[PDB]
Amino acid sequence: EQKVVAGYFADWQYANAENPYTVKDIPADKLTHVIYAFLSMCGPHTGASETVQNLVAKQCEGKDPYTAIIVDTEAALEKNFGAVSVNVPYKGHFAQLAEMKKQHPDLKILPSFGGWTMSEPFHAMAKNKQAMDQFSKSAVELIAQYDFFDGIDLDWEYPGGGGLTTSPWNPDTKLSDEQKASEREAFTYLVKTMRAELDELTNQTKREYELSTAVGVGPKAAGIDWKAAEPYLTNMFAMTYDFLGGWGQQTGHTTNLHATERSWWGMGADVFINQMIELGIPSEKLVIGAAFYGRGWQGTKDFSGGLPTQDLVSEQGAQFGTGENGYFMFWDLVKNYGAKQGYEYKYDEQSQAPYLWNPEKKVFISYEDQRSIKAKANWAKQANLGGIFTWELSGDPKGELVEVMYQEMQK
Repeated sequence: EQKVVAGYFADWQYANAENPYTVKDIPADKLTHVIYAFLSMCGPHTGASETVQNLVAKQCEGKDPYTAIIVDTEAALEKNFGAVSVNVPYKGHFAQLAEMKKQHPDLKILPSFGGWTMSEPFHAMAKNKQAMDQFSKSAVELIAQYDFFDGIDLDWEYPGGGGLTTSPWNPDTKLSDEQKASEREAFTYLVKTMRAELDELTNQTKREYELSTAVGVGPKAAGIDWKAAEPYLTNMFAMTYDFLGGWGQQTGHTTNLHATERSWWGMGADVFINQMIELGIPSEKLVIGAAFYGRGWQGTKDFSGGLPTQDLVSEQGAQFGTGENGYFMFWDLVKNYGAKQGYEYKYDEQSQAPYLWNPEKKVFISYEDQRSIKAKANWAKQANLGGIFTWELSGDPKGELVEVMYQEMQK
């Protein structure tokens, strides 16, 4: 009767000049799961950066189409993050993950395949049963070789479109009804086949392996036949964030626990979780999403510091941020977007969500803190969910937000 407390680890953040974060910074004693982001497959990545396309090209020399691959092998296998006690033929993050598994044997560690920029190849793989067979077999062989891993996480964004190369708001990337139907059935086949390959591994090693997936909110969830797919799956990581952002003038909560009459389009984590349950995802498998960042706008109109409303708009997304514009890691908000910098902290009790208003500058920031995380964890318990997870760990290097997740979720 222990709940999930999972944290996403981005493989690229060690090279962030302002906020280097590595495996040795993970608060491993306070998590049940670490999810390593991201791996991929030998398939098209035309929508990704040129860097990524070349990395995919290097790993896939010699390999069958749709073979499961490590993409950033420098980060995963070569970078020396320090000596470790385990004797492994590689360095990188993976040597550190092996050491972390040694020192924390009850922790589970999963690789995540896909993510925003590397979902594209799934749409190609899905056209062909043999391609799906190759991905499944090779993904399992990959974790058999890197045997600190405890299963596979899928982050295909998304069957039926709504992703980077599959937007429904552009005629020539919007998917047909026929492709939608095709991908619906492929998702089921994929999870069935992966589950069978993991079962074979179990018969050899006598260990248990998990197979899990990210689930998009609203329509992004409905491209999947959950009644057919759920029996093969361990957890569904509900992506209950990025509800609003710098891509639109619509200003408000990014990751609010509760919908209210003041929500844009009736949005809230609760409403989206309840829809997922209605679609056939058992509540006990679902894991509610928390964010260790926020999003912000400038030139907020018709606003004086009150509660955020269902009509609130700004001139545009903030032309500033922690890295690229419009998003703010939690540590950056604490340090630079506080009282001393002209920002008043405010808490929306009905929504259970914090925000920051700077009345002089007219800047509005929505984010996530100790209080909203505690509220999410408590609501997850009351709603009979599996647990809580965070995107992403490096947003709070103090490990305090994870502390709240763990304490509240396991009480």
